[PDB]
Amino acid sequence: NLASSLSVDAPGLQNQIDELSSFSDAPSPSVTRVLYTDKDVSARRYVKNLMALAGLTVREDAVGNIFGKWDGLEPNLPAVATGSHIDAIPYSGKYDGVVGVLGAIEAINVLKRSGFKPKRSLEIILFTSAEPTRFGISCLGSRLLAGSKELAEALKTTVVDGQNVSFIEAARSAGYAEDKDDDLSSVFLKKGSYFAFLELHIEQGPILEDEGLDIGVVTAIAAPASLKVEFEGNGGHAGAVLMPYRNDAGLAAAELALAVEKHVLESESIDTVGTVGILELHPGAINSIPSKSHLEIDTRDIDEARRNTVIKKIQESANTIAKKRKVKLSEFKIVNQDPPALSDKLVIKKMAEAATELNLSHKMMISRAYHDSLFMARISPMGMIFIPCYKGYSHKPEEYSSPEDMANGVKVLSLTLAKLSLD
Amino acid sequence: NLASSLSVDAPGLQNQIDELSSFSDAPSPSVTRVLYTDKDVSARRYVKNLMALAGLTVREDAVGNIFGKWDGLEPNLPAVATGSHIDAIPYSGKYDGVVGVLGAIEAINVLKRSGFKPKRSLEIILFTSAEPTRFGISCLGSRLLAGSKELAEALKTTVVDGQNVSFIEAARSAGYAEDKDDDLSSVFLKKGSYFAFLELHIEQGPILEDEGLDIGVVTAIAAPASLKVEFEGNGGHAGAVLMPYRNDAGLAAAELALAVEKHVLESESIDTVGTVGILELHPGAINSIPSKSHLEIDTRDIDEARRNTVIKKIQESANTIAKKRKVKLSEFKIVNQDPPALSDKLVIKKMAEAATELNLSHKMMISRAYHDSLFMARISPMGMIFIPCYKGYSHKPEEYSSPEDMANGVKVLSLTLAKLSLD
Ligand SMILES: NC(=O)N[C@@H](O)C(=O)O
Ligand SMILES: NC(=O)N[C@@H](O)C(=O)O
Ligand SMILES: [Mn+2]
Ligand SMILES: [Mn+2]
Ligand SMILES: [Mn+2]
Ligand SMILES: [Mn+2]
Repeated sequence: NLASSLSVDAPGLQNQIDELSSFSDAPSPSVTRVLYTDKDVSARRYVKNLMALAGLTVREDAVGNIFGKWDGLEPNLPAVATGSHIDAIPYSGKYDGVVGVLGAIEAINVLKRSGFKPKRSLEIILFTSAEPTRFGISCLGSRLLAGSKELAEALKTTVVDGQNVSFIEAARSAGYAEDKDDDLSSVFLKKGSYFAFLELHIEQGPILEDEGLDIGVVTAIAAPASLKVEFEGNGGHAGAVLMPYRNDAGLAAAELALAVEKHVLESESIDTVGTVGILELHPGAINSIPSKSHLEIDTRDIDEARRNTVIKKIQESANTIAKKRKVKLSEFKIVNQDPPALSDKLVIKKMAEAATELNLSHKMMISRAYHDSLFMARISPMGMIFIPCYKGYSHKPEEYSSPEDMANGVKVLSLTLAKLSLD
Repeated sequence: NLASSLSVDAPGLQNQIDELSSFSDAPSPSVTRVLYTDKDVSARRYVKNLMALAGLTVREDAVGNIFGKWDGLEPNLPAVATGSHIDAIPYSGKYDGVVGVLGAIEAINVLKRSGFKPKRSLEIILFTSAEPTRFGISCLGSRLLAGSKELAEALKTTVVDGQNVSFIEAARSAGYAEDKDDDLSSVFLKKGSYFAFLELHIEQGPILEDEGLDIGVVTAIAAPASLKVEFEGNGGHAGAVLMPYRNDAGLAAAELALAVEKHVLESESIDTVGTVGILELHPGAINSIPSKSHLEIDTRDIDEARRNTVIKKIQESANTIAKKRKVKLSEFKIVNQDPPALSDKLVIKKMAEAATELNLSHKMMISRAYHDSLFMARISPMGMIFIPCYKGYSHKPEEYSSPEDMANGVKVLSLTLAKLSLD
């Protein structure tokens, strides 16, 4: 039967993971690969070549989402889609996102070796970017596929990176958005245009490893939000301005960072998280009192309302701190505040069947990280396959998933794609 | 007499201040000009051109201290020296340092127009750098002039900037330190090689302005120190690492910054200051928990012992915070910890006499900022002339001293140089 015939080239997949990690602005073992940069362009070509070698028909949309299709026996039907991203935040690992892209191509190669003949077409999606590094916008590609008019409008009119390079200029530099007359609405997919969407991904947590399980069947994705905060003071000479006359924007930021921690812990749930991953002082000189501070805050919960309470408290603390410190709260912006998504019940059932037929132990579990799957769920039934990762590490170079774990995930992906294709 | 004949080109001096401010990595009205960068080189050339126009013998030492001498009638005597710096910390003003360099050149021209005949030679010094911006080392030039073997060794062996450019490579890109067999001891001046050293400088405080006085005669310089601190944690994924398992280096840094403020305030003296001017997070991504944080701390007091107590407490707090946060205190480095200095009493005498002869009001006062004068005081009798500045502002673009105030400082400098030269 099909399950018993599935064979992955595990060392070969690992070789591709290692090769792709070479396209990086950080020295190995770290990876940095930001949307539309030269390293991103080289990684795209590498992946598109693999898609072509796998016999896929390759196309790209206006923002550089890349699609590789294996035409089915009934090609007019909504296809079964799978994929992930290949961008990497500064000094991160080689497996986040990449496993679900290279592993999806390997799943196609695995199904072909087994002589599987899809009824519904299978389509692999390389999402143009999932990480918010360049423009502050996470899942830029999938948010657009899911039809966000507000994002399309923003990308055309206002969005720039930290070097004031516009989204359009950056996209065009990479070979995309070459139609001046496109409001980017051309990227939008109709609801139901895919029968289902699957994403293979490392767990980014220690659960599967700690429990000794092979596969996680994802049931939902937690609700993510991000905030940008700026404080402004008078600054001046660190040696000469006596303490009673100061309004130190850096100390306001320090206090807000600690308040973020406090409000997260106030939720009384271990599922609530909040982080200050960016805190910048201006002018940023040892002997200059900071006159501006900038914080970027990530906060999430499986419960949307509980997360929103944290956000409201953070805003209250930012105002209280500004008044006490005598600084201006010059910016408090909610960059995104998104709902959680539920995986489709029939997709979950097929994934769990797949794991069982492959003799792979599994559990149903929630994803704490967000993924392109979060937005694809607005377009079609969605599910995710988690594989174990070492100590749960992710977003750091110690991130690791074994060749066998990756192959197990690929086999589950192949078998779930096959079940959905032959609905 | 000499005093009544002194005449400054006030608008011309202002014009040169404005021109020099154009050599900047920050857009007007802010100035950024860092040691050995292209902007620094351009500004050095501008000043050397002015020195040559004033008829001075111009020479440079191995690190780029620039000397401009007017030969006296008795040239073998130790010369009377004056000068300042022209480097500028990020987003600062146009007057800090620059007034005492361009004003020193104007003082020579003032004396020449009056037909002054020096006995002792007069020498203007453009110190290669006073600001710690590039290498974390303040007064790099004058520390070397004052014979710091420890500094000379570090500069040749370990010192690099934040882009990992070595001191030697940076120096060489600007045309300095080209001799491979110089251990930089060639820069050292013998004690007593100058008869005296004077620095004209904006007050960087509101005292002269608030009291309606023309000139500050500086009697002492406060004791400066700086610390470099790093915390190390595990970092990881901002969404997936639950709060109980974190060791957030960013929150360690936040807590240490607030502790700095606390320990400064505990001194019970208004003369004590401390600042966290630099606080950086690594990797510095919104969705990555900081695994490293870096603080640069400035702390000073007129009383050295009180200053040292703040430092000891800051180090105790850093260890306590590291243990509580479960992070590693991976670096705690006292970059410098320098004693205060006293101005020479006969230099003070001549300066106060000069101000009175020019019908200028004056008061005795302390410098809270540090200056090259702090280290020149190790080589020779030292003094400083303060001029008033708007609202006391410094290290920001609102920094301002009027053409008349600068001219007053120049005349006091001219007359004080003349008294010292003829002594
Ligand atoms: N899968 C994943 O790590 N997405 C992240 O970029 C995130 O912050 O959730
Ligand atoms: N004069 C002066 O401002 N020196 C400064 O750079 C300082 O921090 O003291
Ligand atoms: Mn990620
Ligand atoms: Mn990912
Ligand atoms: Mn300064
Ligand atoms: Mn200065």
